[PDB]
Amino acid sequence: SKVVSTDEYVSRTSIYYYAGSSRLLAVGHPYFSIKNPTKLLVPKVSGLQYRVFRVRLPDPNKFGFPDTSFYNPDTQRLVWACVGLEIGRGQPLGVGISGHPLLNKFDDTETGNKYPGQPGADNRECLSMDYKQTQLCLLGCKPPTGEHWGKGVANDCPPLELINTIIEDGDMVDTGFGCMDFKTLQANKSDVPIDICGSTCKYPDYLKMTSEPYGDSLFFFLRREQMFVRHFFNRAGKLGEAVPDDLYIKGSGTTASIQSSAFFPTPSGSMVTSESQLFNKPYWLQRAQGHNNGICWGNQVFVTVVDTTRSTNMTLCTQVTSDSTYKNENFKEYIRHVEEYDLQFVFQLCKVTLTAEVMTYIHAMNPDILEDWQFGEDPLGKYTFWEVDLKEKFSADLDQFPLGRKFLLQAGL
Amino acid sequence: SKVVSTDEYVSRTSIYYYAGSSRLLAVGHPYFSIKNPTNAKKLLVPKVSGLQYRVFRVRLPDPNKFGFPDTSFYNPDTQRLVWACVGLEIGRGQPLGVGISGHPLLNKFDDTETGNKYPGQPGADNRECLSMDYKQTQLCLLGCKPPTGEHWGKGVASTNAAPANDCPPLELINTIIEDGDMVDTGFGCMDFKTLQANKSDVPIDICGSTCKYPDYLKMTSEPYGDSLFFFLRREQMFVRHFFNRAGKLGEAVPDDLYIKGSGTTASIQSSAFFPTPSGSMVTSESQLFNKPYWLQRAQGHNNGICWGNQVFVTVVDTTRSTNMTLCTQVTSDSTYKNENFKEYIRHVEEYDLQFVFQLCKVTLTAEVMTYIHAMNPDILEDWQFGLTEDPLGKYTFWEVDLKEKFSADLDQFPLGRKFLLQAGL
Amino acid sequence: SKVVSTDEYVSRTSIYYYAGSSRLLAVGHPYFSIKNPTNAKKLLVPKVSGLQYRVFRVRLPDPNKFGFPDTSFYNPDTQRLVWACVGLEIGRGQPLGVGISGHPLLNKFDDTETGNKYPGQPGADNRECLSMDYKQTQLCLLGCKPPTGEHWGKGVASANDCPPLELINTIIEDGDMVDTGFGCMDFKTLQANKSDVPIDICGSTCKYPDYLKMTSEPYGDSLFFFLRREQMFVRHFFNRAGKLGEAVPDDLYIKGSGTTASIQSSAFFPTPSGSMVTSESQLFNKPYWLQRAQGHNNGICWGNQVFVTVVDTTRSTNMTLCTQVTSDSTYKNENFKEYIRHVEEYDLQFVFQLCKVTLTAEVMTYIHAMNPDILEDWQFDPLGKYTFWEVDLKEKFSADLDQFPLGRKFLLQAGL
Amino acid sequence: SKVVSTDEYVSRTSIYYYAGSSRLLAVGHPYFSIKNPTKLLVPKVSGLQYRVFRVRLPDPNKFGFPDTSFYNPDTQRLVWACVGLEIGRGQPLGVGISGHPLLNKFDDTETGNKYPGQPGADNRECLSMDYKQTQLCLLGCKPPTGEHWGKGVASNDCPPLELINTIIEDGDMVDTGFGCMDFKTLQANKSDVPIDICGSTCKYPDYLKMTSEPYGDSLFFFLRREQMFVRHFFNRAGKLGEAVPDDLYIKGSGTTASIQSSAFFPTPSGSMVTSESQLFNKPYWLQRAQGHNNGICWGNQVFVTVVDTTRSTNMTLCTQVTSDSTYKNENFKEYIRHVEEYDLQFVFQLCKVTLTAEVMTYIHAMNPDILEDWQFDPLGKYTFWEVDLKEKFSADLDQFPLGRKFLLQAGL
Repeated sequence: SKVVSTDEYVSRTSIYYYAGSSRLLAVGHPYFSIKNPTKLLVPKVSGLQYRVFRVRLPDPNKFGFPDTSFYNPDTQRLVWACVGLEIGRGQPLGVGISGHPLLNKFDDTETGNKYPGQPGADNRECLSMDYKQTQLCLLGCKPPTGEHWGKGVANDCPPLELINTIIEDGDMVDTGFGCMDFKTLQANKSDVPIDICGSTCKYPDYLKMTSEPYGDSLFFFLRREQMFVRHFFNRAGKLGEAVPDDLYIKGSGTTASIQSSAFFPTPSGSMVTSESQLFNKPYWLQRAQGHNNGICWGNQVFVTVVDTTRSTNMTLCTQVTSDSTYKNENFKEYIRHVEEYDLQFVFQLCKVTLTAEVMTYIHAMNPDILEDWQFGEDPLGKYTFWEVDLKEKFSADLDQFPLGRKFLLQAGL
Repeated sequence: SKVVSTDEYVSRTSIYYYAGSSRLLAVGHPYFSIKNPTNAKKLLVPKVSGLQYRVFRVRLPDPNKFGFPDTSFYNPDTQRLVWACVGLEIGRGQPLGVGISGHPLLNKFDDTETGNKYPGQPGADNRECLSMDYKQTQLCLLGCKPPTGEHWGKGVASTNAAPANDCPPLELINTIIEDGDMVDTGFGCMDFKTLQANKSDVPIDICGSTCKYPDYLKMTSEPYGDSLFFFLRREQMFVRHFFNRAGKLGEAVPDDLYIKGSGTTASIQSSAFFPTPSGSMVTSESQLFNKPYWLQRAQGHNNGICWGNQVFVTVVDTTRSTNMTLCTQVTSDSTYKNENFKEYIRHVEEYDLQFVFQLCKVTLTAEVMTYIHAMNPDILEDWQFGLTEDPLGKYTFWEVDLKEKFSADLDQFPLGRKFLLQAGL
Repeated sequence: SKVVSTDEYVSRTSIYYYAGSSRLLAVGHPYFSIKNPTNAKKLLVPKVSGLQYRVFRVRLPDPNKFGFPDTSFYNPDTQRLVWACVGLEIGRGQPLGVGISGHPLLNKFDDTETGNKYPGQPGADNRECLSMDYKQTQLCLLGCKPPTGEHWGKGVASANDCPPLELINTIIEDGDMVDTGFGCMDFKTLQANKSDVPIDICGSTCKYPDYLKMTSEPYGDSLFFFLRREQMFVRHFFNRAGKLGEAVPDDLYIKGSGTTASIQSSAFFPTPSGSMVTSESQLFNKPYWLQRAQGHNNGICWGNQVFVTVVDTTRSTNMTLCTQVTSDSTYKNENFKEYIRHVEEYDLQFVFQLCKVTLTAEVMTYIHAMNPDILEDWQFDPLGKYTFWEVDLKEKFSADLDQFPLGRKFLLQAGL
Repeated sequence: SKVVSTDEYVSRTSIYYYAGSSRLLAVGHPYFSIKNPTKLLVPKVSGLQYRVFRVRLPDPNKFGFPDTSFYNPDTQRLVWACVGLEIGRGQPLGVGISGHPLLNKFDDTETGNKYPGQPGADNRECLSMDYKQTQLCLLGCKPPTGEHWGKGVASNDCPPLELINTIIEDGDMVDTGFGCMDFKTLQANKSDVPIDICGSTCKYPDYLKMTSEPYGDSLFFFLRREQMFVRHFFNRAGKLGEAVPDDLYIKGSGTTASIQSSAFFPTPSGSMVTSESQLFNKPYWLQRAQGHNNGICWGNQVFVTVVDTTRSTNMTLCTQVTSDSTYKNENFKEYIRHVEEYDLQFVFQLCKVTLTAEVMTYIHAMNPDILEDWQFDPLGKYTFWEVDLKEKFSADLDQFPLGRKFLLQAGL
């Protein structure tokens, strides 16, 4: 049908509630997960992962309100609207490093590699790098949609297909090598560092999400990406598509067999700073750009976050044997990464008058809304999200919490 | 039980006072303290580093025992007095500059920025002498309660059944930030002494220390808001170099992430990478200090009330971390000989705390006493003198005594003059 | 007594005057002065460096003896006149640029940025020829009192050989070295080997303005106002040769053996770098209008003199000069002599406002407490031991403001 | 005399005119000009040169106006006033490189040069660098005045330095990071700076002298933006003319017996060029000048001085001498060329001057040639880029980009 703003059929009340997730912690390995010598022994926790929080809200129609005289349950139903959001972030600012002990890096081509080139059977090197810096935040009542390139269906070069998937908690953000399925498009498992070489890097499909009719994916969003090229390398292996003859004059002797033009850069996120921080500050959802003005259908909200500005990897070191002199054989080296979150919300209570035209519109939009309201199995159960249960976390005492105090000043309340 | 703003039970007066700490100096060694090879537990050269927290415990005179010229502004039978902080400037001397830390035996193996070709040759001891500049940090915290920090330490492991791996379990620990504690430097906020056994993975000024980061989340969400009247912070860093560690790799790369090598690439190289930080450049424009802050409305419920007649000023300033090179001549000669000179390193810190305080009165009604007792009973204990030791003594602070430093002549001091223009008086 | 603003006992008139120093030039060697080899304790080539303080002592004509066209605007029986500074522009010539300092025999041992592998090779003399660009600094101070600086010197000797450090306040003189990235310390007395910092500071003292002390002095005669802009970052990471005076404690490392048996020097030191000079960050060649000072002296130039203190390293370019001793058809190093010279170009511009002071009994008591020399020169030089760049403006005052650049700007600013 | 603003004796009319030079192109070699084995074959065209345009205006007293009833030629004379200016710049942004195949560079002293030093007879190297970035714009009816350091009069072999003021001519070299000096006379070895300045003089605008001149004819207004940093640290070969004093260092021995050269010098770098930092391709409206001449173009001429290193890209050209199936270096010749594209746009306002006895006395004191040309070429020794606009004035302002902008600015 013709989509209308929620402001036309969802009534706002003066009832507000605060809800906080409290400290959220993830501790794990930044490059790979550790399996049980049989489930996960040590999870993969990286600053380059998507954090997709599925925040569960209490059903307002079954909520224990002190006074339920503000609406008529015979003809009306209740729904929460998000009006304030602050994403707390702990831990200091810092930059981590990823790498590969056997990266397919051949020669440094920044100042030039003189002829002749010597390509043996295995010239992989141990190289590491810092990734492209990314901060982003998405808010909606529907999980976010990402885009990435995978191997499609049919030189033998793989066909490229742009694939849309739901971004799950733990998915890898793009790091400077693009949003692609590195497992299926890079067979040697050695062209990108190990924390993505068997993974898929996804980029938010902002274009698709903003153009969807009802606007359930993006109540609003913020994003800040930056990177530059730090080093200039080339690949080892057969060059799949040779340079055409009309683009160069053939060499002779030392320059007879041409060198590999399969170049690749290493990225660098440059500096992280406090002023460029997107987080630890409130966002007030006054007017969404989509038609859904922050209405949390189904009593759930999705907060999607990427934050590489706190990607420091901690070095842990144990001593196996105590000796009076230093021996490398006496110590084991470990790496660990942590993430500290604290989600804060301010919700506004809303009522929906269920006329025949309103029920028809809602049924077109989403039939499950009317069934859950008991009027006219989780399809998202196949996906992985960070569940945040706030059913027992709602409070009407706004000024007893930081974001609630800010909301009272913002709305002048 | 329901926390309310101090604006509801603390009455403001038109009485203002200035107080200044005058020059505060700390001179010492930036990497370690030097102990006395003799009694008694005293220090020859203290550890003074630009990477340290400065936690000042500012003692204020008890206004209930203060010699006021006219005490007709309140009723001591039913009321009590307390100071409220309304103005603060953190003076900083010495020029801007950046210091450097390092380790003569740092566990640095290979440079992996442009790649390290195979094979790698790891002998018994490949430690090198390397140094670096740290992440730049400016921050300042103000409250009537000492600040709370967070860092990672060694926890306890579940040993049932058998050991999963010898990697130490990590636990997030909250402690009070004491004067002299090390700020995070780019290697995280952790207990390096207990989590890095080889004493050689980070420079020596933190390798036997704990780096702490302020638990801003915990401090702002605590109900009464006595820790943070306000705060300012400015952090920046980038990755300068890319290295890897020597020693046994505790957790090997799984097989599905690479195709095994052969010959030169048979023994995989260490993927225990680590960066060196860099705070980039310090500039005058980004300075947090040497400017006044006016505390008009705090975000917490404590609107600058200095309970217990004390204030905590927490400062980190790495923008003046210059380490001075000192050089003595042992033997006089006409030609240069390396053994005729001794090389020393010293670091200095120059502070000057300035405040403007507002006198306040509290009426001890039945409702006020019930509330204050819930919040903090020690407030009512210090007030009570008849009817009808140090809880923080176990911690180390830079004591700043202002009991004899309060002055009512505001226009006679720099911050007092600024306050008069700001408030229009 | 209790200090009050000059606004309470100094009356302003509508009489304004312009004064300009015209072009001021200093030409010399940036690293050291060249003294006379025979028959003289005078200098052939002065030390002129972009890292020096310029402290101008500006002499103003006594307004009480000034040849005014009509002197009926005040009563000489009960009043006295004094100049107040209301406008200032510090003109700077020469293009923006960065100079370089160094030391042919600097105590640099190894580069410790990517690591120095063991073992270390400490011979008898490993000093190297090294150069660097300094921390960038712009600052400007204005007062009727010479500026006060701070630096670290050798203290009172009072269980090791490390010198005790003492914070010293001195008057900043014209030609003193500003801090360059190694701190404000007496390098001649605190670094005996003369080889830890470049030669243009290794036998000098670097001073930093004691802003805290100057702003806290009661009358506020030192800083009518000030501007400052400093920046630097660490460019390189080195360590020192020589005996390590204070060894690393044993609990901070596990001892090595064989190649790593003899521990390396942890006496690290950085080289600074001022990054870029830009037009946007220039403090100079723009006017400053002194409407209300933060101190109690609101720009009143007691003693008919003003001190202008400037540091500007954004024009520290050192020119390379090359002479040909023998003309030859091919290039030979033995035919040329290499010289280095540095120049500084200033142009001080002022707008002064004439003021009168009514000498009542209460005012005379206050002024006498503040400064007794003020009332005696009125009828109603301990600074000779210091070195300043004397700027004589006694014959440079003009009331025709619109005939000069700063004067035209002032007329537009105040709407006159 | 006593100088007064032109607003006091020059009356403004509501008559405005547009004038544009159209495309201005210069193509040449960025390091040196090429002369014939007999004129000029290839001029020296570099992004480090001053462009000084001498703009000729039509004499308004002899201009063909449609209606001349707005003034009395018996008692008045006409003059143009500049009220709008835009300096059009074509070609993309980019940075060029200068160098010297035989530069007097000895050792790299950035991380240290270990002893002993090996100073042979000729240790010059082939080195190149990017220069200090400079954007500047000057406007007046008098050519600009520059400053540079030259050899003074001798009164101990260091040359005496003297500060010299000259008129900046089109083609003069701006300072590049080595100062504003006469490199031909102050650097005898011809190898201390790159070849495009080593036999030239780098000049810097004498802003102080021009702003302090009484009538203010050189600078109606100006804009400037300079930036640079030190990229590398070197030292010079040759005899050290002035040795380090003995009290500043402890004598060496053995390998460190013979001290190394402390004749250090930096290489500059202009860092990055950006669209945001552009001074050009935007209009400047001359509403009130800081000098007393408020944009009055005495003598029917205007001088526009421009420096722009943000388009200093040098193009590499390569010809093929012999066709062969494999690559051989001797079969190709390598050339270097640089280009500059300008487009000067002006908006002029017609003004009338009533020549009373007081006004004529003032004008004659200021400049006697003004009244003589009014009937009521001293600069032939200098080189300028001549811009003839005598046949380029148009009263149809809304037909041109700058003219449309002016109509919006003044609300006309």
